[PDB]
Amino acid sequence: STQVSSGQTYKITNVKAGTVIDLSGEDNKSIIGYPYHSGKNQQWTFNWTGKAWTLRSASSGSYLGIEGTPADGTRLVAVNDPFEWHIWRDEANENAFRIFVPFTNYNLDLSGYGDTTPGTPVQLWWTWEGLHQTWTIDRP
Ligand SMILES: OC[C@H]1O[C@@H](O)[C@H](O)[C@@H](O)[C@H]1O
Repeated sequence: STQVSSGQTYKITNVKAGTVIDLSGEDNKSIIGYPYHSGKNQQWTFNWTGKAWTLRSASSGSYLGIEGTPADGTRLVAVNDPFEWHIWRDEANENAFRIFVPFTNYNLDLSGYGDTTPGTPVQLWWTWEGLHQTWTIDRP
């Protein structure tokens, strides 16, 4: 297994689609599912703040975050300030994780029920059993 460790850098792979969380090279802002090609924009440095994880783009130094109120369909975006996440192991595949906005029922969701199309947005969605809401955190 791969330990998630503060100060280490990982790729984050959708269990259903097999694409990774990718900071779009089109705008350096939008967070999308894209096939892994060892891009620095596909690599995220994890830091434990004492209470939560922050995920920093290896390419841009922006953090993985959101803007405005968590809801179904809230887009993930690059943000300037560290944004705190909580991770919980999944029930269907216990080597995988669900990644939540703290104190909410909203977790990362690869949109369109895990569409494999490159560029598919990564968003928040209310937690439910679909495997497109589950992610492995892997060595780059
Ligand atoms: O169109 C989006 C794509 O842009 C490319 O430049 C980048 O290498 C990919 O990882 C992906 O972000």
